[PDB]
Amino acid sequence: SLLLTNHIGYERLGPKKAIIQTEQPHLSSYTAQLICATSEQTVATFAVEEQGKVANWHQGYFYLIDFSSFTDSGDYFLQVEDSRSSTFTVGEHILLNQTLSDVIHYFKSQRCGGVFDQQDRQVPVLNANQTADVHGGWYDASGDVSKYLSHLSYANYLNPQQTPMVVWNILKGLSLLEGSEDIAAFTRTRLIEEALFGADFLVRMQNEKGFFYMTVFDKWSKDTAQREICAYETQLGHKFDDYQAGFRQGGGVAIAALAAASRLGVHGEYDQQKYRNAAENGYWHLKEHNTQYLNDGEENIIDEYCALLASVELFKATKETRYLEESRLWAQRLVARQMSDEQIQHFWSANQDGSRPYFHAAEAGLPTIALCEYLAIEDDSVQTESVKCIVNRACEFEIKISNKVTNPFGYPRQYVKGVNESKRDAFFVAHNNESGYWWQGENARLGSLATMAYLAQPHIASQEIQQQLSVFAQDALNWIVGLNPYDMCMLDGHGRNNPDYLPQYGFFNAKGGVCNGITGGFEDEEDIAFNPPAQKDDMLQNWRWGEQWIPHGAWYLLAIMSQAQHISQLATSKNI
Amino acid sequence: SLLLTNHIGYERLGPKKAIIQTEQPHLSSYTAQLICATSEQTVATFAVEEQGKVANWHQGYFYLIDFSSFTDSGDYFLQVEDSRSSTFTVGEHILLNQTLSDVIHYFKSQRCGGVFDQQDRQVPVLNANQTADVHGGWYDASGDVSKYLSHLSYANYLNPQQTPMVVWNILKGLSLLEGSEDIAAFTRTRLIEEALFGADFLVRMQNEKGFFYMTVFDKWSKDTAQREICAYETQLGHKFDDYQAGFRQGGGVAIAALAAASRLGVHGEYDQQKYRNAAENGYWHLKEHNTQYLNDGEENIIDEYCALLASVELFKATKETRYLEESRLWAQRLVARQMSDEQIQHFWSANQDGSRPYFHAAEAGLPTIALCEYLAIEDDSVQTESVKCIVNRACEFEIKISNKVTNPFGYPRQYVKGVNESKRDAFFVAHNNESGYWWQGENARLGSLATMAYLAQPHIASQEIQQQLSVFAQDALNWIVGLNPYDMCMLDGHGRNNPDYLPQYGFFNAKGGVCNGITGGFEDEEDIAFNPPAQKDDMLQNWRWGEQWIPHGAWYLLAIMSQAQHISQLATSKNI
Repeated sequence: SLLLTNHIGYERLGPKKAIIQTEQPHLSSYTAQLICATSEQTVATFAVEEQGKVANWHQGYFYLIDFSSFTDSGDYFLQVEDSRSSTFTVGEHILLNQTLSDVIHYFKSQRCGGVFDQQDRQVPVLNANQTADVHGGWYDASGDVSKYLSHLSYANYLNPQQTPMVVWNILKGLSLLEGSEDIAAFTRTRLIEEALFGADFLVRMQNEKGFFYMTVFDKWSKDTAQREICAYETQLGHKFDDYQAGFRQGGGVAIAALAAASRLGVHGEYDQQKYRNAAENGYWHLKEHNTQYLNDGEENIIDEYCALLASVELFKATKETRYLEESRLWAQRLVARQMSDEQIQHFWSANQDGSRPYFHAAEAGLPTIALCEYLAIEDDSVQTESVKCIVNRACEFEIKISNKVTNPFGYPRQYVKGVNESKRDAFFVAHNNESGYWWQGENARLGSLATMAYLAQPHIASQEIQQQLSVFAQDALNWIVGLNPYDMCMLDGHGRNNPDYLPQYGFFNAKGGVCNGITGGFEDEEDIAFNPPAQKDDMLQNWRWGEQWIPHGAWYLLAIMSQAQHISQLATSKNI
Repeated sequence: SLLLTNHIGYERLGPKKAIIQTEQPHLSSYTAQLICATSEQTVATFAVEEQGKVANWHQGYFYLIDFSSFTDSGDYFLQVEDSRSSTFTVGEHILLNQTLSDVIHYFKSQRCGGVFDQQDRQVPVLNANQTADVHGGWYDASGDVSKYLSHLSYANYLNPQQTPMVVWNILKGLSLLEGSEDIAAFTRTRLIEEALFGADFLVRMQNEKGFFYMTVFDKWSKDTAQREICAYETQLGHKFDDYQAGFRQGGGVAIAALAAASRLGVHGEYDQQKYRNAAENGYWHLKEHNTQYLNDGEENIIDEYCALLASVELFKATKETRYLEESRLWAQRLVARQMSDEQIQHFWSANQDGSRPYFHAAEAGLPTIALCEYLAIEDDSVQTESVKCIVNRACEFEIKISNKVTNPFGYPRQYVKGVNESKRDAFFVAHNNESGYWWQGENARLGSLATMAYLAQPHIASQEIQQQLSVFAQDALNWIVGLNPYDMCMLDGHGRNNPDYLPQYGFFNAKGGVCNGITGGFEDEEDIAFNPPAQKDDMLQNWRWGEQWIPHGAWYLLAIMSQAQHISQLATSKNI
């Protein structure tokens, strides 16, 4: 019997949930006591609600305790009969205060250096008989010194935004807490530094033709001789020469990141003008050439939300009306990806007809964030309204697909499809997809969905739906930092049961970093897995759960800065 | 009632100690059970030995449990009647396996960057009407972005080896575990990278005249406008233009570090030849000019052990017999600092006559390490012997001064003297010294003493004294990672009760870093303190305990690599 909570803590004025997990079909007590950890006095009591089994999860029965109504600061634990939770804090900006600084140090620790960075001033561009200086940036994973704008391009619908997403997220977070006392001056300095570090690397990843390079890849060998600018395919990592980044292949966010970087009062190795020019050129190049870079030739949802971000940020920096038009273009095109069908109302589709739904292990909350970026730069009241409620429909879709089955954790559910299978709602991404191998923990996805939920809130009409989003987001954050079937905080250096990756080969997870996380089960996708016994030692498989990967950290970092902004915003409204 | 242990763990074949701390003058049970944490079965039982009060420490009564004889791997906790310890691991290379990687990431996270590093390519050299490019290196502390070879030069006997010590320690550790499978290949790569990063900075800190600059100082303002190459005095930080580093003022270790760096198969921004030349020139410059740079004019013990390191490393790299002569010179001069008196036999003296003993909050184990560096490069049997037993006498002095009063923790004790006070043995450094303000936690000192104890072991005759040193060293490591009156692991990100510095102003302690630590009490030096109530919020005082500082981490890192080498060495001897 486990009494699962957020290992770190809860917002004083926010949703507070705990889950009893046990094999008992019923309990002998249905009162929980919240006990002050210092004095050991019971400060409040709460009902325990039966939830039952979840899908085909092997952990047993789940019981909800809702302590949201408790609003006193301090350190506490929960207790029912058999079981006791670990000690959590209740207070303002708790995940911000406790965890942001360690995530920054995480990024700084993961910066490219030494024999890798030196080689990266002289990297072979595959089948081009030349060399590029692409030093800087971060290593991608705890087991990968390669540097990515994206990958999995050959699968078409899987493209994760990587290095530029890190840069965008920090800049976005910076702008959300700009002028607030939520973070300190030196924290701002440090975040600016980390953003500019990646910004300079994006500059270097741009060819003179205008396109950005997709990957600096080493075939996971850590051998500097094997570092080549390329694209790659399958799990075996066959290198090919289609290294030009499409909008969906890192290209779009690269533009957005550089554009956002250009608005700052200070700069990196390159100046604001250089960031701006690299952005503009990258954009119009892709306007011209995008479809030649995309493996299937067809632009999808990913192309559209990335391009939206690009064009929005470009408008903010240049103030040129043609970028507002580009934004209008990309918005309306993205809006058209929202479709209904037999099973679901108002989902996101990957392709044109809805035959393949959008589900993304890294950035599933990006469609709505991109649309909300547009709605902030759009000027007249009447133009916005067709998007304003497509936002509302998307938000409500997340909530409803997550309420469609038994879901005590509030794990954000999704509409998935395998190759040669029919569409289904699920907790986790489909294992049999267009990659032929690729699926992993979804901590970045959850960070993006939490971010989405916080950032869509000004554009939501109903106060009812707003507070459902506050629950939705907290649920996603709770999962990442311990409130999950595995009682595992996935942020390294905080809470407990931190997973390592492969320490026996010197691939250690780094303090402040977030690993992949929990998946659908390996044999049964309705089951749940984290290093399951049969795959745990299989080195071809064990990267899916325990390995860190920069999107996770970046998305978590944006999520907590988004959260902090939303919390500040509520307390601001309360005074007037 | 607390049952204090090492928060992380113990070597399977090593000293295993626990301490009950309570206000009870006697117990009701004097058997401890060691209980397997997984099964909760008692695996062995042990006697509890009364130790009593310690000095004037306010924590009460201490009881020893010695479980050294238990030699089975796994996770365990201790229990006696009232109290239960937290869960620790027993196994091979435990502090190495668990903590090294996080300390490296600590150093990488603390590298100079952004607005500070950019300014550091154009730093004002005080009263010199010019500018230096001294970019690179690490920030000194969690509340200080300044970069130091040393400081406190005006006090003469207090000079800590800082940035070059970091570089030396990593290189030393690298060489200790070279050819062993104790660390992984990628860990070696990462350590080499971190060493070379500081090596390049040392090159840049050398003037064309030959001397190294002492400090890049900002008056603790974090304002880049105030960054000036200088030296400084008092707590108020008055900047003066005596920035040339004497042997004792960072100069000597800088030479040693660069010399050691020059032996590596790979290099940083500068090559092996450039490291070597910078070392040679720095040395002979100080041979010529040292006494003009030292505030009092007189060379002391610190000058001699630093110079010894310099000349030894120079001999190893160049193979020139004149450096063996310099080593012989510095050795014999250092040996002469070992003096007896009324109170103590065979202490280390700071000045010539013994009127001021050597006690160092940062590097007290350096005299013996330096001598042991000499004994490894010296060729004929007869030359070494006068030093060989001066080593033995120094080791035995540490042990005996630490046994002179009640000392359950095995905290390394020292011979101290205040200004206008007579000499005394103590646990902690004297508060009223030649600085007029400066004293702090001694975690680096303990790391160096542990290192000393491990590295002096081949040069110790008696097997009896060797195993006392194994106890001595482990005692020092145990203190740093939780076995202390405060139940506080001082390595951030590990064990529990990690202290922060000043998070409300954005001065956060970083994962993988070691803070200052525990001191003598503020009003009573026979008492003990860590953020005591009266000074805790005093911002002029609270830096002494909770602030991180790079020597601590570097010395801890060398200590655990030294430990790992010693452990490997024992298991190697057992087969033959």
